[PDB]
Amino acid sequence: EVIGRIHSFESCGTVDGPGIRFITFFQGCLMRCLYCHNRDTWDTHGGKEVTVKDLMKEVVTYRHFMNASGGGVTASGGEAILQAEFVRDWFRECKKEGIHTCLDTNGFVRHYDPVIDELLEVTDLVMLDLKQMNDEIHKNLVGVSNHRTLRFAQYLAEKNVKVWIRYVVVPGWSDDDDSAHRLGEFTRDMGNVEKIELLPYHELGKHKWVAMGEEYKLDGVEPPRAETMRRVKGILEQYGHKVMF
Ligand SMILES: C[S@@+](CC[C@H](N)C(=O)[O-])C[C@H]1O[C@@H](n2cnc3c(N)ncnc32)[C@H](O)[C@@H]1O
Ligand code: SF4
Ligand SMILES: [Cl-]
Ligand SMILES: [K+]
Ligand SMILES: [K+]
Repeated sequence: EVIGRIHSFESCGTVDGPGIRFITFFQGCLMRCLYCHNRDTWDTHGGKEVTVKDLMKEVVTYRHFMNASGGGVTASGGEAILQAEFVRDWFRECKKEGIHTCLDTNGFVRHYDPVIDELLEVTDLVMLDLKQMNDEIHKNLVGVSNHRTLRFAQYLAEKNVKVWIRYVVVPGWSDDDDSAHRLGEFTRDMGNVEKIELLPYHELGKHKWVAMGEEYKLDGVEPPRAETMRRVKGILEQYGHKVMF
């Protein structure tokens, strides 16, 4: 049995529609986003050990609120794809229960072993972050190059996996016109992308950096103005996808 390492899990209403999402926050991430609102999910050796059986006992207590009309499970974190074998196993069991599955990922896939395709076969929706198309900025914002994530986005397109692209809009970092055009260009031909969703930067989770004795590097940065969200949305819309925030 594969052992999973989790930060926590929670049931919460879906953003829209009926039903609930049971979200497991996986422990461990290898990106370093300056904005991360879950800074305590980074350590790969932390969290709580769980089995798929353990986690399904929690999931099924919400069965009546997860249906085709809305609701399901989400693998988030942290970075769930670092535990691809466990998430594959979990989603396989969710499918046996008829539950919709969603992978919330940074796409930082460094090895293409068989487990990736197996996980995707039992994933109904991938919410992929594309954090910055400009790799010079991406390296300063996230600590790593965007190359692997971009290749994974192309892989998902090749496999026709249903995808929502998520773009966190941070003043001074990801609110500029050029970066928005680059994102529009890159995703234009990906017919598997149902929508691009802009997430406005928020300062929530600062306290988690302070607990760890680490400075929060976006002190003083405010959320983007509505005008900025509308401008980025308009730029992206020129490339043909549905765009929302
Ligand atoms: C905590 S991440 C976990 C999943 C995966 N590691 C990722 O980054 O996509 C879930 C979502 O929250 C976003 N997010 C993280 N910190 C944020 C912040 N300060 N403001 C707005 N969105 C943020 C991420 O970019 C991502 O879309
Ligand atoms: S990739 Fe996701 S969990 Fe990891 S540091 Fe960035 S926002 Fe946080
Ligand atoms: Cl990672
Ligand atoms: K934060
Ligand atoms: K994501």
